[PDB]
Amino acid sequence: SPGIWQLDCTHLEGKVILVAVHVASGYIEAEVIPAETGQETAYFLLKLAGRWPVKTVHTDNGSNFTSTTVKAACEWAGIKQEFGIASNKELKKIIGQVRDQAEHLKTAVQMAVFIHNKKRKGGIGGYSAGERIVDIIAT
Amino acid sequence: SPGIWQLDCTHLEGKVILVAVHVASGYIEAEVIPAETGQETAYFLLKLAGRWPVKTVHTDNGSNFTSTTVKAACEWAGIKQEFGIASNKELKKIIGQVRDQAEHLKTAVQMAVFIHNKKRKGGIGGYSAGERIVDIIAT
Ligand SMILES: Cc1ccc2oc(C#Cc3cccs3)c(CC(=O)O)c2c1
Ligand SMILES: Cc1ccc2oc(C#Cc3cccs3)c(CC(=O)O)c2c1
Repeated sequence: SPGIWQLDCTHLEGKVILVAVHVASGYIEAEVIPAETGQETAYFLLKLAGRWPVKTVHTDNGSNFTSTTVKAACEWAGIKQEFGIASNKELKKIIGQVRDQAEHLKTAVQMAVFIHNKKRKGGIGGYSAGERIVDIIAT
Repeated sequence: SPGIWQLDCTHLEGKVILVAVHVASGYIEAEVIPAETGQETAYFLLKLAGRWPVKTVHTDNGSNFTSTTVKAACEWAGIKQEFGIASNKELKKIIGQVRDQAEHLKTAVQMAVFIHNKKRKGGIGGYSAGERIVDIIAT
C-alpha cells in the first residue's frame, strides 16, 4: 500500500532523532528534538501527514501507544498506528562524512537526509528514494 | 519549471511563520520559528530541498540576500535565490477555524497546512495541492 510508514528514534551526541521511512521507497524525513516526548512525535506526525499520504505508521515498541497527543494526532489526521515491523546506519555514515561542514547536529542530520533521498543506489542509474516516493504516489 | 518556489514570512500572536509555496501546485510547507534569523531560513530551505526538487526560490525583499548561512544553504543544496515574484490569508482563516483545537500555535499552523494541501478547490473534484505537486514532479 502507498501510505505505509515506519517510525523510529535514534540517538547521536545526546540528542534524539525522529526518523520516518516510507517503506516501499526508502524516502526518509527526520527531525532532532530536545527530548523524546509525546508532543514532539505528534507534531512530527502531523507535519508528515500534511505532506504525504500517511495511512499506517508501524512502530517497534510501546512508547507511542502511551501518548495522549500522539493518539489525538493519529485521529485528527486519520493515521492508523500499528505495532510491528538497517537504514539507521546509512544515515550515521553520511552524518560522519558531513559532521564538520555544519555547526549544529540537526544541519548534518538534514544534509544526511538530503543525500539519502537524492542519491541513486550504487551511485549510477534508476531512481533515488525521493523519486520513488513521488513515482509510487503518482499511481 | 517544476522546481520553482516562493518563500515568504508571516506573523501571528508575535511568532514568525516561514511559508514556502510550490508556485505551479500551490503546495505549501511552513514552520514557526522563535525569531526570523538567517540560520532558521537556511535550515528550512535545506529540509525543503531534501524533500522536493528545489531549483529556484523567489523572494520579495532583501532580507534573504544578507544571510551568510542562507547563501551557504543555497550553494550546498544547489538552490538559485532569485529576487522578484494571497495564499497567506487562506492559511489564516483555517488557522482561526482550528486555533482552539490546539494548545500551541505551531499545531494550528500545521493543521492549516494539512487542510490547505489535502482539500480540493471548492470542496469537490480535481486535485489537491498535495496531489498536484506529486503529479507535476512525476512528469
Ligand atoms: C550549508 C548549510 C545549510 C543549512 C544550514 O542550516 C543551519 C542552521 C540552523 C539552525 C536553525 C535553528 C537553530 S540552529 C546551518 C548552520 C550550521 O549548522 O552550520 C546551515 C548550513
Ligand atoms: C491533534 C494534534 C496533532 C498534533 C499535535 O502536535 C502537538 C504539539 C507539540 C509540540 C512539539 C514541540 C513543542 S510543542 C499537539 C499538542 C497542541 O498543540 O495541542 C497536537 C495535537
